[PDB]
Amino acid sequence: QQALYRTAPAPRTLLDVLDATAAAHPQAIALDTGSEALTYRDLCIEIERRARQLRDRGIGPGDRVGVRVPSGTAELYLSILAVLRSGAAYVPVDADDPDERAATVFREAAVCAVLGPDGPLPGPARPLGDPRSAGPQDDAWIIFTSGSTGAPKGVAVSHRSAAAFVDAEADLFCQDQPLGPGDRVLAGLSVAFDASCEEMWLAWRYGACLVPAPRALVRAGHELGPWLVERGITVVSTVPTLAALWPDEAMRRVRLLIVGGESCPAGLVDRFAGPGREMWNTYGPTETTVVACAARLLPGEPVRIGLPLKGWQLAVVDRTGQPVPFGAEGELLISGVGTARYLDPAKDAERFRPDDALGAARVYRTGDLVRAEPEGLLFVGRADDQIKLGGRRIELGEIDAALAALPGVRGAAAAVQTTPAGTQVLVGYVVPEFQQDKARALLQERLPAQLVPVLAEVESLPTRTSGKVDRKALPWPLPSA
Ligand SMILES: NCCCC[C@H](N)C(=O)OP(=O)(O)OC[C@H]1O[C@@H](n2cnc3c(N)ncnc32)[C@H](O)[C@@H]1O
Repeated sequence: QQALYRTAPAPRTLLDVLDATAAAHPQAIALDTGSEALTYRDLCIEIERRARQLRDRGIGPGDRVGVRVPSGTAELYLSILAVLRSGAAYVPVDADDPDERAATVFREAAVCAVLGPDGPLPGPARPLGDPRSAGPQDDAWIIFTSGSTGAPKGVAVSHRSAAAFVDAEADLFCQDQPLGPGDRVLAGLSVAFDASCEEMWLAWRYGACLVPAPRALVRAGHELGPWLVERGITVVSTVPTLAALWPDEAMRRVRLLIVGGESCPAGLVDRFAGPGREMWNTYGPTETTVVACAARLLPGEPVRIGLPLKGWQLAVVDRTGQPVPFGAEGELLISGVGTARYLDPAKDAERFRPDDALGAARVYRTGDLVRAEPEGLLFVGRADDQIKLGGRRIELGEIDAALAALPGVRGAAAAVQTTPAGTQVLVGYVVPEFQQDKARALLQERLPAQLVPVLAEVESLPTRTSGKVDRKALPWPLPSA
């Protein structure tokens, strides 16, 4: 019973966080889109004018309000804050997602309204008219996580959890030179993906300024670089597949780089970590509020996912459910202040259960394999529903890493594909900065024959709405184009 990581946090709401910042930094720039540039004082005024409209419709605690507003716009973030201010919880769907996914989420969340680009629209449910403002027990957001084999499911996160996450991160990044007025935070992640909550509060927890960018820009590295320099961005939170394809010097003047959501390739550390830039790995399921553990990424060190945030508790366990010893691998379990819940009672019953190991009623079973060391966890891969090639269980991450390690490759992803006749091919998709016949030879020296993937060059790797790699979207079968 050695792989247990424990921690000791003051409960409050996200409105408490914003209002404390606004009180301390009333004249600092909170939100900056070029067109509009709002001090914290004017941000609150604009928030209140929008929240008043929602209250007039009866929206308050207990209500769920959809948000479907284009990225990179002031109104997107003003609308989210307006919902929170009114005491309701917001339910974000990316504007560029399909209308079909949007209808599913809003129906499944039972929203009483959705904020569209030209004003409020109807929601399947009706507001409940509670006049109170939110307390820590009230939901702040409901974010859908795609899952692992089924359809995406709604995760409801309380203000207490969301605030605990934001306050936890205030003890983590840049302790030597804290975030504050003068820092300028990119907001480029989809609001449907809860890492965008990290973006938002990396500004609003400290009196720094949020600088939204449209999602398309974040996927276009040659255009993003000049834009970040122009905007004076100092803080970037992103996803490895996105950043992999960015121009190397697209992070100059960025002093805090955070990656999360999928495995951070060793090469990204080599590209960005060093004196004058804190680079951090962050790991966490939507089910335990954005981030559960983090590690500084430094050159010459293995990539770790790290140690728990203040309020999170981690256990690594065998099949038996008992904690493994240091050096061993096991499934990661998470409890503490960040554990959320599923909307669907049945889904909640199978993922949140008591576990004697951590001694808590609600423990989230992540389904992730990790290796436990006293200085931090190392991510391994799936603990269940593992990819099969033929009949053999394989870990894609090891193939991803071997492809990324090739000379002349900026980014790579593997996939087990099914041929039209119904057999299987392991394919390695590679974005060259590269000689194919010579890359294959290197793969043959480092991988068992059955794990040497068929190589395919591609100009970029497709991403999901969150920014993680979209393996289903990689080209297949392989054109000679
Ligand atoms: N900076 C904020 C980051 C927040 C990430 C977000 N909460 C999230 O990813 O949540 P989900 O979209 O629900 O899926 C979580 C699952 O993705 C994998 N994962 C997340 N971070 C990872 C990391 N740093 N390294 C390797 N794998 C990671 C895990 O399989 C994890 O179960």
